[PDB]
Amino acid sequence: MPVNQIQETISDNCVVIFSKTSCSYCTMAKKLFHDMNVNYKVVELDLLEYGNQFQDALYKMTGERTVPRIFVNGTFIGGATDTHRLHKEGKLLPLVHQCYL
Ligand SMILES: N[C@@H](CCC(=O)N[C@@H](CS)C(=O)NCC(=O)O)C(=O)O
Repeated sequence: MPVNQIQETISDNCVVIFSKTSCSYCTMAKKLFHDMNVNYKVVELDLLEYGNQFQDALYKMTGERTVPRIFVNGTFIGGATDTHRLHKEGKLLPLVHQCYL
Protein backbone atom coordinates (compact mmCIF):
# COMPACT_ATOMS: atom_id res chain seq x y z
CA MET A 1 0.00 0.00 0.00
CA PRO A 2 1.61 3.33 -1.14
CA VAL A 3 0.39 5.26 1.94
CA ASN A 4 2.27 2.77 4.17
CA GLN A 5 5.50 3.01 2.14
CA ILE A 6 5.22 6.79 2.16
CA GLN A 7 4.86 6.77 5.95
CA GLU A 8 7.75 4.30 6.30
CA THR A 9 10.03 6.44 4.10
CA ILE A 10 9.31 9.73 5.84
CA SER A 11 9.73 8.15 9.29
CA ASP A 12 13.08 6.56 8.29
CA ASN A 13 14.61 9.61 6.62
CA CYS A 14 15.07 13.09 7.94
CA VAL A 15 14.42 14.83 4.59
CA VAL A 16 12.34 13.19 1.82
CA ILE A 17 11.64 14.73 -1.57
CA PHE A 18 8.89 13.04 -3.62
CA SER A 19 9.96 14.06 -7.00
CA LYS A 20 9.87 13.62 -10.80
CA THR A 21 13.09 13.39 -12.79
CA SER A 22 12.31 16.23 -15.24
CA CYS A 23 10.57 18.64 -12.85
CA SER A 24 12.37 21.98 -12.57
CA TYR A 25 10.78 22.65 -9.13
CA CYS A 26 12.19 19.34 -7.91
CA THR A 27 15.66 20.09 -9.24
CA MET A 28 15.51 23.45 -7.37
CA ALA A 29 14.43 21.74 -4.09
CA LYS A 30 17.28 19.19 -4.40
CA LYS A 31 19.67 22.05 -5.09
CA LEU A 32 18.51 23.87 -1.95
CA PHE A 33 19.10 20.90 0.40
CA HIS A 34 22.38 20.07 -1.35
CA ASP A 35 23.52 23.70 -0.91
CA MET A 36 22.63 23.48 2.84
CA ASN A 37 24.69 20.27 3.23
CA VAL A 38 21.59 18.38 4.35
CA ASN A 39 21.25 14.75 3.23
CA TYR A 40 17.89 13.92 1.63
CA LYS A 41 16.08 10.86 0.24
CA VAL A 42 14.60 11.26 -3.28
CA VAL A 43 11.69 9.15 -4.41
CA GLU A 44 11.23 9.60 -8.18
CA LEU A 45 7.50 9.04 -8.74
CA ASP A 46 7.86 8.86 -12.59
CA LEU A 47 10.21 5.83 -12.26
CA LEU A 48 8.03 3.85 -9.83
CA GLU A 49 5.59 1.28 -11.27
CA TYR A 50 2.75 2.63 -9.13
CA GLY A 51 3.92 6.24 -8.91
CA ASN A 52 0.44 7.44 -9.86
CA GLN A 53 -0.96 5.70 -6.76
CA PHE A 54 1.85 7.34 -4.73
CA GLN A 55 0.88 10.73 -6.13
CA ASP A 56 -2.80 9.98 -5.19
CA ALA A 57 -1.79 9.14 -1.63
CA LEU A 58 0.36 12.25 -1.42
CA TYR A 59 -2.70 14.32 -2.47
CA LYS A 60 -4.75 12.67 0.30
CA MET A 61 -2.01 13.28 2.88
CA THR A 62 -0.95 16.74 1.96
CA GLY A 63 -3.79 18.44 0.04
CA GLU A 64 -2.10 18.69 -3.32
CA ARG A 65 -0.68 16.25 -5.88
CA THR A 66 2.04 18.43 -7.40
CA VAL A 67 5.70 17.45 -7.16
CA PRO A 68 7.86 17.99 -5.17
CA ARG A 69 6.11 17.00 -1.95
CA ILE A 70 8.69 17.59 0.80
CA PHE A 71 8.89 16.15 4.29
CA VAL A 72 11.26 17.03 7.13
CA ASN A 73 11.15 15.12 10.47
CA GLY A 74 8.05 13.30 9.13
CA THR A 75 6.20 16.65 8.64
CA PHE A 76 5.01 17.84 5.25
CA ILE A 77 6.62 21.30 4.68
CA GLY A 78 5.37 22.13 1.22
CA GLY A 79 6.50 22.10 -2.35
CA ALA A 80 9.50 23.79 -3.86
CA THR A 81 8.22 27.39 -3.43
CA ASP A 82 7.29 26.80 0.26
CA THR A 83 10.61 25.19 1.01
CA HIS A 84 12.47 28.14 -0.42
CA ARG A 85 10.34 30.54 1.64
CA LEU A 86 10.92 28.51 4.83
CA HIS A 87 14.64 28.47 4.08
CA LYS A 88 14.71 32.29 3.45
CA GLU A 89 12.92 32.69 6.86
CA GLY A 90 15.27 30.43 8.83
CA LYS A 91 12.51 27.89 9.57
CA LEU A 92 13.94 24.92 7.70
CA LEU A 93 17.27 24.07 9.38
CA PRO A 94 15.66 23.94 12.87
CA LEU A 95 13.27 21.27 11.58
CA VAL A 96 16.20 19.34 10.15
CA HIS A 97 17.95 19.57 13.52
CA GLN A 98 14.90 18.29 15.48
CA CYS A 99 15.42 15.08 13.44
CA TYR A 100 18.76 14.34 14.85
CA LEU A 101 18.10 15.67 18.40
N1 LIG B 1 3.94 25.45 -6.67
C1 LIG B 1 4.55 24.15 -6.81
C2 LIG B 1 4.86 23.91 -8.27
C3 LIG B 1 5.17 22.42 -8.54
C4 LIG B 1 4.62 21.98 -9.88
O1 LIG B 1 3.90 22.71 -10.54
N2 LIG B 1 5.02 20.77 -10.30
C5 LIG B 1 4.60 20.18 -11.57
C6 LIG B 1 5.80 19.44 -12.17
S1 LIG B 1 7.10 20.55 -12.79
C7 LIG B 1 3.55 19.13 -11.36
O2 LIG B 1 3.53 18.54 -10.32
N3 LIG B 1 2.72 18.85 -12.34
C8 LIG B 1 1.67 17.86 -12.29
C9 LIG B 1 2.26 16.46 -12.19
O3 LIG B 1 3.41 16.18 -12.62
O4 LIG B 1 1.51 15.60 -11.70
C10 LIG B 1 5.82 24.04 -6.02
O5 LIG B 1 6.39 25.08 -5.70
O6 LIG B 1 6.26 22.92 -5.69
